[PDB]
Amino acid sequence: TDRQLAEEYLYRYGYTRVAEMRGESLGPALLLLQKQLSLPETGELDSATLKAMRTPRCGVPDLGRFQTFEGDLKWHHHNITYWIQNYSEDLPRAVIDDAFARAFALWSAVTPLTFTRVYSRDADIVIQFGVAEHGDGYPFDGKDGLLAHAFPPGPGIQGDAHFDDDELWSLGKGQGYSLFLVAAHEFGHALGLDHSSVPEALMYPMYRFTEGPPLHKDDVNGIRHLY
Ligand SMILES: [Ca+2]
Ligand SMILES: [Ca+2]
Ligand SMILES: [Ca+2]
Ligand SMILES: [Zn+2]
Ligand SMILES: [Zn+2]
Repeated sequence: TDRQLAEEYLYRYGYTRVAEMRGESLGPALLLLQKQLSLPETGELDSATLKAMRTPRCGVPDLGRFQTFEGDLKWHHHNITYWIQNYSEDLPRAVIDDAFARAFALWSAVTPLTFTRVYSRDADIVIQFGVAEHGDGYPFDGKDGLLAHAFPPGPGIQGDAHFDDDELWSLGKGQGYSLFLVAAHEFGHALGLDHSSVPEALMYPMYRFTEGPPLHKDDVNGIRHLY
């Protein structure tokens, strides 16, 4: 099943598709993954690569996209609105509200965007907690594995951010995953950022708890090179 995990991972995150497009066994796809995740480029299902595959992470693909999306995948207005459609029961509602507010506050300081909480589906960014299949055909996977996902700027589902409520949500101390950190990362996608290959960057796909400021140069330059 180590081969099972590797196959599913390489497929889910887009490595197998790219390997096919290059006329190429797991080796070539592992190599692409190793390059993408900044692991040693051995092309082998080795210990570092298996460990990486076992690490909880964002459900957004690394190469390619969930699907074909509408538009150019950046916002064309400045006041982005968001709606917290539902709540996890893991944290008080006020703490969840504030986690999301603080996550947006990270991006607002480094972009010409502002973020405004609203209370309707008309919001640019709809935020949902869900489990397994939760209405968008990209089902969550139960405890651990993928923690959340989001969709690039645009109409409808685009711009939305979903969190897997089969995870224990906390602020990352003690037990559970930091909703603040995961939200900060997902909002990045919701603004049009892709994954970073820099392991310390906020937009690196793997979950990494830290008490330090979440943004790194790579995240700031990424958003600068967009807006
Ligand atoms: Ca999960
Ligand atoms: Ca939306
Ligand atoms: Ca939960
Ligand atoms: Zn992501
Ligand atoms: Zn979803």
